[PDB]
Amino acid sequence: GVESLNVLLDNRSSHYEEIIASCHQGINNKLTAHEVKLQIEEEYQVFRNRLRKGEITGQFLKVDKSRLLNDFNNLYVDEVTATKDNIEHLIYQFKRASPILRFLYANIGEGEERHHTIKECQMQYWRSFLNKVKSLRIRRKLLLIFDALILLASIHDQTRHKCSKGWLGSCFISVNDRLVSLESTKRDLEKWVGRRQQSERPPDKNQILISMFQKTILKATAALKDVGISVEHYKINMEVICPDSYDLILNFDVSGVVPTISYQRTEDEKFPFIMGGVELLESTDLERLSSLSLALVNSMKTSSTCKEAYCQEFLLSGAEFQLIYQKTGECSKCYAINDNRVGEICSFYADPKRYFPAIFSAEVLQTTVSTMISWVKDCSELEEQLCNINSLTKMILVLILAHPSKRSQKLLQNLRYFIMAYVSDYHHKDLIDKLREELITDVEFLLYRLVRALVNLILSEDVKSMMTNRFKFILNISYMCHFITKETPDRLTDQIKCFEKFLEPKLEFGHVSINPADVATEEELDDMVYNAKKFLSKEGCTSIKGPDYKKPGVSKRFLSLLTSSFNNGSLFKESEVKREIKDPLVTATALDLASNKSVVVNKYTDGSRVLNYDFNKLTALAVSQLTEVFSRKGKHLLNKQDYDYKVQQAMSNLVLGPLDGGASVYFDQLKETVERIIDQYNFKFDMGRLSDDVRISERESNSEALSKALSLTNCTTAMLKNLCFYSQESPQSYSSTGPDTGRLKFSLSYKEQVGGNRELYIGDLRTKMFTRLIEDYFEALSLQLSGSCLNNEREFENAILSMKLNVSLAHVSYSMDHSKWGPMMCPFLFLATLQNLIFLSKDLQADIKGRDYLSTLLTWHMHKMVEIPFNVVSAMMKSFIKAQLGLKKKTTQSITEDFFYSNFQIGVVPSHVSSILDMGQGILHNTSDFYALISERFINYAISCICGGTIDAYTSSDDQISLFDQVLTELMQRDPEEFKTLIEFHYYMSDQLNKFVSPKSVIGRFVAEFKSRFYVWGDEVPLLTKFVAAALHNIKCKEPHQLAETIDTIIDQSVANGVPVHLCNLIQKRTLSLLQYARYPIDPFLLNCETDVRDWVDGNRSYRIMRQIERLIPDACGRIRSMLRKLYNKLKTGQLHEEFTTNYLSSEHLSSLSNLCELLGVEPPSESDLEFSWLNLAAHHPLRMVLPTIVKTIQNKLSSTFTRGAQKLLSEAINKSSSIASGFVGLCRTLGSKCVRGPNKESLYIKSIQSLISDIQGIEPLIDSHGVQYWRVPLNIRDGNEGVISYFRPLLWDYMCISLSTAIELGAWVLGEPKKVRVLEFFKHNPCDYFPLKPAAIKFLDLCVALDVNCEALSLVSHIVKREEHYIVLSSELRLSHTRTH
Ligand SMILES: [Mg+2]
Ligand SMILES: [Zn+2]
Repeated sequence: GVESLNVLLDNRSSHYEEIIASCHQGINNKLTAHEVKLQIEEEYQVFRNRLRKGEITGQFLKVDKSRLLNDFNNLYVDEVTATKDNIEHLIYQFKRASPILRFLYANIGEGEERHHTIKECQMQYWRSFLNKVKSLRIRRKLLLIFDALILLASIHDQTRHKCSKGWLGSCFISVNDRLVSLESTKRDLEKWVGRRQQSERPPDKNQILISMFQKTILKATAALKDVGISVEHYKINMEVICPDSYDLILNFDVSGVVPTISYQRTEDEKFPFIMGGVELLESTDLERLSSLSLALVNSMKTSSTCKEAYCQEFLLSGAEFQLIYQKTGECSKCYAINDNRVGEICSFYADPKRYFPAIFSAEVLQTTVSTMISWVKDCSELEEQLCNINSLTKMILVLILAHPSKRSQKLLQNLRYFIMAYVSDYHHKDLIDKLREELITDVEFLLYRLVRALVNLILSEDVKSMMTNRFKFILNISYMCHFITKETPDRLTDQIKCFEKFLEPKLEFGHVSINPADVATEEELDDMVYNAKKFLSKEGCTSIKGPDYKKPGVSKRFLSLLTSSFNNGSLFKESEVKREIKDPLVTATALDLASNKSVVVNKYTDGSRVLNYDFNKLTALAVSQLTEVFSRKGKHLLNKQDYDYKVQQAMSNLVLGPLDGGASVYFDQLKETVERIIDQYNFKFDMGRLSDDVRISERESNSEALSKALSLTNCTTAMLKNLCFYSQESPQSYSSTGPDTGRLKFSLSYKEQVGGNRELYIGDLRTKMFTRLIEDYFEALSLQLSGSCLNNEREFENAILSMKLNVSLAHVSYSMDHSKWGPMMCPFLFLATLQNLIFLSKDLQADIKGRDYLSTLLTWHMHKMVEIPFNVVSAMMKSFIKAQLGLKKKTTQSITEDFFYSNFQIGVVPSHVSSILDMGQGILHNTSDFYALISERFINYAISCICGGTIDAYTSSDDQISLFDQVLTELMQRDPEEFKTLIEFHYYMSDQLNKFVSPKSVIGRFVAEFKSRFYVWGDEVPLLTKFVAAALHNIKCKEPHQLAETIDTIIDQSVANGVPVHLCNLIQKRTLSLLQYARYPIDPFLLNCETDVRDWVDGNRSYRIMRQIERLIPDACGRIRSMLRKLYNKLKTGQLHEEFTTNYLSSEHLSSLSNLCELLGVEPPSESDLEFSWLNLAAHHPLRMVLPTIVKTIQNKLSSTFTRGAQKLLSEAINKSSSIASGFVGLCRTLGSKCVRGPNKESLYIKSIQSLISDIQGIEPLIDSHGVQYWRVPLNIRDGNEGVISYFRPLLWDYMCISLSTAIELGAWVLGEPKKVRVLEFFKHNPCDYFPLKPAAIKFLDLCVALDVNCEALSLVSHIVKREEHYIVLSSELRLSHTRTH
């Protein structure tokens, strides 16, 4: 599917050949393998001679540790002036930085009063009951009758044991976590009952209240009994309605501290309690932080619904505090902390999200800090000052967790580059200027001081004993950056930076074409030709001035040298000379485009498509938005006599209509546009219509776009060609710019990355099909050769082996990195390189045809159009319109803003941007990889033919590791002035080919780093912090059986790198505790929290559940565990194979199990062993997460090769249907609403099933220590009551079938005997030692296929369609493991 372009009518008259002539004029790609050496030698000679005198700059220095340390110490001396800070002062001032940090260390607490808090009175029960009633459907009447009952309950329960919990001053929380007063409600009730009494005018003032209360109670009970849930299980005392109720309310008195939140800075400088009394050694502050973070996260449940107040209670070591806020939704707001004994402890302005990683993780952090400290305790010279390290690490962790910012991420992230350059031999001089950020708040400077004090302590100039544990310590500290987030604080603020990045390098080159208009103008062609000519006019090392680094452009001489060298077979190894280069022209599916991405749809008002924005509508929208944002803010904080208010009021009086020494002309001419707009169509028109009209290219999802495109064809195959060249809407002829359907179009977006933010170009569908052809072509042609690791898997292992071998012999390594790889490449370079290669085959015609098709495709991509986001245009228009008659801000005028202004004050406004110096970021990956491979091979060959050494390369897109040989390493130690100039020539000659080296490169003899894989001599570097941070906040709003396997895979992957097993057990326990908060009945299938090391390296997922089940009921699986051995012995040989498949697989379960046990001459299981059962919800239909799967997956994988099957799959995917904390809130809310499917048709609850089980007095629950519920039921109740026993499932049958399947899928050591060995002696061990290990590696196939459908609790075949190769584990964790005989 490469030569299908011959179906269209060619039209390539005049524009096409000029570019070819420009790119093929002076490229002498015919040199031999003997002339290039002369040019290379002469270039080397002239470069060295010019460098010796000093007309060229080096950009490479020799490492000196003292200067590096001093420069790091003196890195921020403009606001933080100091020389050395004492640890005691840092500790003293750390506990008093911010209210959040001051609250976690105060001396708070109270005896028996805190013991009463372990009890719940008759006040919260009524609150929960009324919340449940209000959840269903049954207006001030309801609120009054609902918040009076809880008041009555509190009054009743305040005269029995003298306790008042759930109060604040004179306020009480009633229904929606609200805060309501006392007197106002009393008088409202009095007036409402007075109106009732007036309407009734024998009845008394105490009878109407009880009558209405009982009228509501019966309706509530009927409503709860209608669905199927009981009412008497809530434990509510109905006697709270006293006979004398009306007079009870009106004679109540109470006294307390009146609460009030603050909004300024000077109101939080008064602290009631002691400012600090907690030591860092214990884990007291972590529990408080966890509770506060949970309270903050829970603050998003509130719906829309004096004025308002919302509250959330939380306990702390007996005490009870309340977090109060005054605005709903999910965004930045004001929070205050209150108590009932004092008032307004503190107040802050935190954000509800970005607070997930600390919810129930209070012992994982302590353990990881302990295991990080345990890495350096064996240093003789670092014995005295050991507690300071622990304290500093604790402060760093607590500070990063308590104040999640974005500029604190870039500070801990850059320490890795410094520590990599510390143990190296050479480094770029522009390295210090790269480790510098812009800090604003007073907290980040404290973090910088803390990390500086820690680095100056760990890396002093008098300790050289280990020199390996400190490296791991610093590198793992630098990886705490992953603990915060990967989201973005704002949206508009981070959308202008991307546009400025996109437009910055394209303006200096002086080539910015704004509006192509889809019919190219003569000036556009002339400018494109001139820029193409200019792009190939780079000179260097042979001129009057010399080279000019860091500029876009390519030299003709080096391009000719590269092409000639490639065409002579001089860049090939000894294995490629045994064959001939193949052309993939003659040697795919379209459903791939249905992936989980986005797409853009066009819009036509006529035969043509709109491409330009309107001017008057944009002005009207800008004025409307300014008035909208003004109406509230400028009405309060603007002086009436001020000019700004006087002019903004006039501006507001232009659209709504409910001293001019400034811009009189502008204000006089702006009236007409608004008047015409309002005449042409509480505003005076429709905002929605205007917003829809101004938008030109709305977005749309991916699946339905493909479905609607496919639903108008007549081909019975799902191929790429059938959707593009054959349709009712297909191009007829194609021209120089593009097909008659129009030129290509893209749109801009940003990714979500830790640190910076990458670009993203998202195109339409036609471009999506067009790109894949070139993508696949270049991918195959690069796969022909060896050297690329972008998609390969084995060469990555080969590179790892090479790195290990190089490090083992102390050879020199070079870790590289290229900058601006995306926004400064060009498709013209690819076209010019393609037009000079010789894919030698004995067929000229096919080569010419393929080259022509590739050339025209590259030309099509050369004339692409790029869209400008709507929000950026709106913001720029607001800035222009406001700062033309007003004087509001006018602070900074960036060079990227005058570009909008100059075009604004000419008439039409910018719509698109087109140019030549931009390559699609993440679009043409394979072409760039292939070019990089060729260029690196040529550079290595040149360096080889200059000096007497050889160099390797493992380039992958933009990354590189280079491994020098022995000769270069020996040369580096005896002639530094030669090695340095060789490096200089390498840098210059790499720059000459449009490849720029970043200042973060390393030339080291101690560590190698390729794709974030550090290697040293002997030891290994486990990124424990990265894995822990990734595993912490990695849950979504899925069904609770997919999260278990999602976390299990992550833990299995992380175990194989060096993480101990106790951390994994704690993480799994935290996950189970998080699930328990949602009140989900745990089954013995989710997770196992007692795994040893053999359960991760030898056993698979199915073995851990087997081990967990083997512990719940012992002495009952032993009988089965020998019948299974006999069955395996008689089945592997081929004895029976008949009745087990049909007479024992599809029948009654218990009877068949007993018969199977009896048949093999083995004692049948005891009668009191089949009584064990477990509850399995959704045993009939799957749960409703939104408000046989094996055969269906096989169908979706095979029948989707045609049109109808693919369409059905797309329809089902469409009919399937923000944050991480929002996902948790959604999971908590959804799991508990209905989440139940009935037998025939209905929706039920979870509480109803529990009530039904509690009703029958024959079922007994059993709980494990961590908590896994499993039931015991008698055989006599096996049937007769089938209403609820349907959901239960037996235990021994599933255990047997899963054990048999696991024995089939692995060896036979599983059915041995578990004899946990622990009689081994003791040893003072070291936490730094590792041992590589390997895994434990027809009728059986269809046997497993048939067995898969019966025991439907897991999906074993799902895990098949990766498998880890080697496992690296400690030595002390490898001994104490279970052992089993064959
Ligand atoms: Mg790298
Ligand atoms: Zn009480």
